[PDB]
Amino acid sequence: GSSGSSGHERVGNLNQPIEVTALYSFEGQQPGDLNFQAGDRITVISKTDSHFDWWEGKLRGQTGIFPANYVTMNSGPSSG
Repeated sequence: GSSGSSGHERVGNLNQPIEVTALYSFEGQQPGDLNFQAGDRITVISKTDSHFDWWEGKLRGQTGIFPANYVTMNSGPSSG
């Protein structure tokens, strides 16, 4: 419960996370990674402006890092 030194004071405004669909299955070799399967939607909480990099999302009430190349950005009608 009790905390020491923590906060969210950093550049970048995130009013809401992003939703991505795992294009392929993945198995986090480390405990800090994330475990998902082709189709499982991952809640992107902290990602970068690069597709060739690992992002941080949330799945099945979990959190970990994973390659963005294993997911895709799915959004509704941009014009409609």
